[PDB]
Amino acid sequence: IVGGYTCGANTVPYQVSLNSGYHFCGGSLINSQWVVSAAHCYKSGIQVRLGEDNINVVEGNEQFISASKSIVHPSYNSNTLNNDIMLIKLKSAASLNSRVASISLPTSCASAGTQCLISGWGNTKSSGTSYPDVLKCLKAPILSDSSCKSAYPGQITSNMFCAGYLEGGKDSCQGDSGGPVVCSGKLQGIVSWGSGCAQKNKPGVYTKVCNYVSWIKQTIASN
Ligand SMILES: [Ca+2]
Ligand SMILES: [Mg+2]
Repeated sequence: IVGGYTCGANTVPYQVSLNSGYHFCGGSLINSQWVVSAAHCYKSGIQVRLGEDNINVVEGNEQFISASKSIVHPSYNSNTLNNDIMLIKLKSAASLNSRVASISLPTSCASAGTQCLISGWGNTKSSGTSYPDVLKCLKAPILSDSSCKSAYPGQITSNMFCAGYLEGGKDSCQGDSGGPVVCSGKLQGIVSWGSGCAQKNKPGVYTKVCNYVSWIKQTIASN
Protein backbone atom coordinates (compact mmCIF):
# COMPACT_ATOMS: atom_id res chain seq x y z
CA ILE A 1 0.00 0.00 0.00
CA VAL A 2 1.56 3.30 -1.04
CA GLY A 3 0.50 6.52 0.74
CA GLY A 4 -1.54 4.65 3.35
CA TYR A 5 -1.24 4.41 7.11
CA THR A 6 -0.57 1.76 9.72
CA CYS A 7 -3.96 0.15 10.45
CA GLY A 8 -3.25 -0.78 13.99
CA ALA A 9 -3.03 -4.35 15.35
CA ASN A 10 -6.03 -6.43 14.48
CA THR A 11 -8.19 -3.48 13.32
CA VAL A 12 -8.88 -5.37 10.03
CA PRO A 13 -9.76 -8.71 11.62
CA TYR A 14 -10.85 -10.43 8.33
CA GLN A 15 -7.49 -9.81 6.64
CA VAL A 16 -5.38 -12.90 6.01
CA SER A 17 -1.77 -13.41 4.86
CA LEU A 18 -1.21 -16.43 2.52
CA ASN A 19 2.24 -17.89 3.27
CA SER A 20 4.29 -20.46 1.33
CA GLY A 21 7.39 -19.98 3.55
CA TYR A 22 6.97 -16.18 3.23
CA HIS A 23 3.98 -13.85 2.73
CA PHE A 24 3.07 -13.65 -0.96
CA CYS A 25 -0.62 -12.50 -1.03
CA GLY A 26 -3.46 -11.22 1.10
CA GLY A 27 -6.94 -12.77 1.39
CA SER A 28 -10.26 -12.25 3.29
CA LEU A 29 -11.92 -14.65 5.75
CA ILE A 30 -15.61 -15.08 4.72
CA ASN A 31 -16.53 -17.69 7.40
CA SER A 32 -14.59 -20.04 9.74
CA GLN A 33 -13.61 -22.45 6.97
CA TRP A 34 -13.18 -20.28 3.84
CA VAL A 35 -10.99 -17.53 2.44
CA VAL A 36 -11.34 -15.62 -0.82
CA SER A 37 -8.24 -14.27 -2.56
CA ALA A 38 -7.19 -13.60 -6.17
CA ALA A 39 -6.73 -16.43 -8.67
CA HIS A 40 -3.31 -15.04 -9.72
CA CYS A 41 -2.21 -15.75 -6.07
CA TYR A 42 -2.77 -19.51 -6.73
CA LYS A 43 0.09 -21.76 -5.47
CA SER A 44 0.12 -25.31 -4.11
CA GLY A 45 1.17 -25.49 -0.37
CA ILE A 46 -0.47 -22.49 1.22
CA GLN A 47 -0.75 -21.86 4.93
CA VAL A 48 -3.30 -19.20 5.83
CA ARG A 49 -2.27 -16.90 8.65
CA LEU A 50 -5.06 -15.17 10.55
CA GLY A 51 -4.84 -12.52 13.39
CA GLU A 52 -1.64 -11.07 12.08
CA ASP A 53 -0.34 -7.59 12.47
CA ASN A 54 3.51 -7.86 12.23
CA ILE A 55 4.01 -10.90 9.90
CA ASN A 56 7.59 -11.37 11.14
CA VAL A 57 6.78 -11.52 14.84
CA VAL A 58 4.45 -13.97 16.63
CA GLU A 59 2.59 -11.40 18.77
CA GLY A 60 0.15 -13.90 20.28
CA ASN A 61 -3.05 -13.52 18.20
CA GLU A 62 -2.18 -15.61 15.18
CA GLN A 63 -3.80 -18.79 13.92
CA PHE A 64 -1.77 -20.60 11.15
CA ILE A 65 -3.94 -23.15 9.31
CA SER A 66 -3.06 -25.09 6.18
CA ALA A 67 -5.36 -25.01 3.17
CA SER A 68 -7.11 -28.33 2.34
CA LYS A 69 -8.19 -27.17 -1.13
CA SER A 70 -8.06 -24.24 -3.49
CA ILE A 71 -10.59 -23.48 -6.25
CA VAL A 72 -9.72 -20.96 -8.91
CA HIS A 73 -12.73 -19.47 -10.73
CA PRO A 74 -13.71 -21.73 -13.73
CA SER A 75 -13.33 -18.79 -16.13
CA TYR A 76 -10.15 -17.20 -14.80
CA ASN A 77 -7.98 -15.92 -17.70
CA SER A 78 -4.38 -15.30 -16.60
CA ASN A 79 -3.69 -13.26 -19.67
CA THR A 80 -6.34 -10.57 -19.04
CA LEU A 81 -6.90 -11.32 -15.36
CA ASN A 82 -10.63 -11.48 -16.01
CA ASN A 83 -12.44 -13.44 -13.18
CA ASP A 84 -9.48 -13.03 -10.83
CA ILE A 85 -10.86 -14.76 -7.77
CA MET A 86 -10.22 -18.03 -5.90
CA LEU A 87 -11.54 -19.76 -2.76
CA ILE A 88 -9.35 -21.54 -0.23
CA LYS A 89 -10.76 -23.98 2.32
CA LEU A 90 -8.97 -24.28 5.67
CA LYS A 91 -8.00 -27.72 6.97
CA SER A 92 -9.51 -26.78 10.35
CA ALA A 93 -12.05 -24.08 11.24
CA ALA A 94 -10.57 -20.90 12.54
CA SER A 95 -11.65 -19.73 16.02
CA LEU A 96 -13.41 -16.41 15.52
CA ASN A 97 -12.92 -13.79 18.16
CA SER A 98 -12.31 -10.06 18.23
CA ARG A 99 -9.02 -10.33 16.36
CA VAL A 100 -10.23 -12.84 13.78
CA ALA A 101 -13.58 -12.17 12.19
CA SER A 102 -15.11 -12.85 8.81
CA ILE A 103 -16.34 -10.13 6.40
CA SER A 104 -19.81 -10.14 4.76
CA LEU A 105 -20.41 -10.69 1.10
CA PRO A 106 -22.40 -7.93 -0.66
CA THR A 107 -26.13 -8.06 -1.46
CA SER A 108 -25.61 -5.45 -4.30
CA CYS A 109 -22.68 -3.74 -6.02
CA ALA A 110 -21.30 -0.41 -4.73
CA SER A 111 -21.57 2.94 -6.51
CA ALA A 112 -18.81 5.04 -7.90
CA GLY A 113 -17.88 7.53 -5.19
CA THR A 114 -18.30 4.99 -2.37
CA GLN A 115 -15.25 5.04 -0.03
CA CYS A 116 -13.62 1.73 0.75
CA LEU A 117 -10.80 0.43 2.95
CA ILE A 118 -7.96 -1.47 1.22
CA SER A 119 -5.31 -3.21 3.34
CA GLY A 120 -2.19 -5.36 3.01
CA TRP A 121 1.51 -5.93 3.60
CA GLY A 122 2.54 -4.95 0.06
CA ASN A 123 5.18 -2.56 -1.22
CA THR A 124 4.90 1.03 0.10
CA LYS A 125 6.99 2.90 -2.49
CA SER A 126 5.84 3.96 -6.00
CA SER A 127 9.40 4.04 -7.26
CA GLY A 128 11.47 1.72 -5.06
CA THR A 129 10.99 -1.24 -2.76
CA SER A 130 10.07 -1.25 0.91
CA TYR A 131 7.96 -4.00 2.32
CA PRO A 132 6.45 -3.25 5.71
CA ASP A 133 6.03 -5.86 8.42
CA VAL A 134 2.78 -4.45 9.87
CA LEU A 135 -0.53 -4.01 8.07
CA LYS A 136 -1.11 -0.86 6.12
CA CYS A 137 -4.49 0.68 5.25
CA LEU A 138 -5.79 3.04 2.63
CA LYS A 139 -9.21 4.63 2.24
CA ALA A 140 -10.04 5.17 -1.45
CA PRO A 141 -13.20 5.65 -3.45
CA ILE A 142 -14.51 3.60 -6.29
CA LEU A 143 -13.97 5.49 -9.53
CA SER A 144 -16.41 5.80 -12.43
CA ASP A 145 -16.06 3.08 -15.01
CA SER A 146 -15.40 5.73 -17.66
CA SER A 147 -12.26 6.95 -15.93
CA CYS A 148 -11.25 3.31 -15.33
CA LYS A 149 -11.66 2.33 -19.05
CA SER A 150 -9.99 5.50 -20.34
CA ALA A 151 -6.88 4.62 -18.23
CA TYR A 152 -6.83 1.02 -19.53
CA PRO A 153 -8.45 0.91 -23.08
CA GLY A 154 -9.75 -2.49 -24.08
CA GLN A 155 -8.63 -4.06 -20.77
CA ILE A 156 -11.52 -3.58 -18.31
CA THR A 157 -14.40 -6.05 -18.26
CA SER A 158 -17.61 -5.91 -16.25
CA ASN A 159 -15.90 -8.05 -13.60
CA MET A 160 -13.48 -5.28 -12.66
CA PHE A 161 -13.66 -1.77 -11.20
CA CYS A 162 -11.03 0.85 -10.43
CA ALA A 163 -10.48 2.51 -7.09
CA GLY A 164 -8.00 5.10 -6.06
CA TYR A 165 -6.77 8.56 -7.01
CA LEU A 166 -6.10 9.60 -10.62
CA GLU A 167 -3.67 12.15 -9.32
CA GLY A 168 -1.59 9.18 -8.06
CA GLY A 169 0.13 9.04 -4.67
CA LYS A 170 -2.16 6.52 -3.02
CA ASP A 171 -2.75 2.92 -4.28
CA SER A 172 -2.47 -0.82 -3.47
CA CYS A 173 0.72 -2.51 -4.88
CA GLN A 174 2.39 -5.90 -5.28
CA GLY A 175 2.21 -7.88 -2.05
CA ASP A 176 -1.31 -6.54 -1.47
CA SER A 177 -2.65 -8.82 -4.27
CA GLY A 178 -5.62 -10.96 -3.21
CA GLY A 179 -6.54 -8.65 -0.32
CA PRO A 180 -9.80 -6.97 0.57
CA VAL A 181 -11.53 -3.79 -0.58
CA VAL A 182 -14.39 -3.28 1.93
CA CYS A 183 -17.04 -0.66 1.35
CA SER A 184 -19.97 -0.11 3.69
CA GLY A 185 -19.18 -3.28 5.64
CA LYS A 186 -19.13 -5.62 2.63
CA LEU A 187 -16.32 -7.20 0.67
CA GLN A 188 -16.70 -5.49 -2.73
CA GLY A 189 -13.25 -6.07 -4.26
CA ILE A 190 -10.05 -8.07 -4.35
CA VAL A 191 -6.69 -6.40 -5.14
CA SER A 192 -5.99 -7.64 -8.68
CA TRP A 193 -3.77 -5.47 -10.88
CA GLY A 194 -2.74 -1.99 -12.06
CA SER A 195 0.14 -0.23 -13.89
CA GLY A 196 3.04 0.27 -11.44
CA CYS A 197 1.78 1.71 -8.16
CA ALA A 198 0.44 5.12 -7.27
CA GLN A 199 1.16 6.53 -10.74
CA LYS A 200 -0.82 9.42 -12.15
CA ASN A 201 -3.82 8.27 -14.24
CA LYS A 202 -3.12 4.60 -13.47
CA PRO A 203 -5.58 3.63 -10.65
CA GLY A 204 -5.68 0.13 -9.17
CA VAL A 205 -8.02 -2.50 -10.71
CA TYR A 206 -10.03 -4.78 -8.46
CA THR A 207 -12.11 -7.94 -8.97
CA LYS A 208 -15.83 -6.94 -8.65
CA VAL A 209 -17.00 -9.42 -5.98
CA CYS A 210 -20.72 -8.60 -6.24
CA ASN A 211 -20.69 -10.47 -9.58
CA TYR A 212 -19.50 -13.72 -7.88
CA VAL A 213 -21.66 -14.11 -4.81
CA SER A 214 -23.76 -16.94 -6.28
CA TRP A 215 -20.64 -18.84 -7.40
CA ILE A 216 -19.07 -18.33 -3.96
CA LYS A 217 -22.12 -19.48 -2.01
CA GLN A 218 -22.70 -22.45 -4.27
CA THR A 219 -19.09 -23.50 -4.26
CA ILE A 220 -18.54 -23.37 -0.50
CA ALA A 221 -21.74 -25.26 0.21
CA SER A 222 -20.64 -28.07 -2.12
CA ASN A 223 -17.07 -28.39 -0.81
CA1 LIG B 1 2.66 -11.91 13.73
MG1 LIG C 1 -3.84 -7.53 1.08
